[PDB]
Amino acid sequence: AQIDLNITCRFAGVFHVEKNGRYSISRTEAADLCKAFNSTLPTMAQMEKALSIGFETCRYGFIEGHVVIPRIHPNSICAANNTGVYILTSNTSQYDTYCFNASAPPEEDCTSVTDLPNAFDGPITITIVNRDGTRYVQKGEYRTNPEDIYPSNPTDDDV
Repeated sequence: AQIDLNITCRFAGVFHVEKNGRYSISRTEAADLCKAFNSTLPTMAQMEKALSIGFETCRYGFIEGHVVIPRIHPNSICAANNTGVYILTSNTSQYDTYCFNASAPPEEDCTSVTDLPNAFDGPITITIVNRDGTRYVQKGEYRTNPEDIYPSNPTDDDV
């Protein structure tokens, strides 16, 4: 099995995770990783802290329970105009996700994660792509999506 990960980095102990979805990521896969590296849902506290420490993805990352965009600064330029917990407002699809991991404390760290020691063993290609700063590969289990590799029974309804 294999899976493509995508994280921004772990700032002040907060690392934004994604699952080869980039705007097309669901809570299932996302949340799975966010937890992969001992972390908790993107809370308002973990986000604000990492936001005041100089952290952002300029993208749509899942918050406590809704697609939001970081903007601790009134200098609207990343998202659009609104600052802080910038919720999406366009076509329906998906987005990214954040998660404050107890791993690294309140400090900026971009260390090659590729860890996610909060998962389980498995031939799953856990490759964590660092937004655009780096990309590490690993082998474990957390997404449990073997059908994405070697499908069993192909679906066929519509004629």
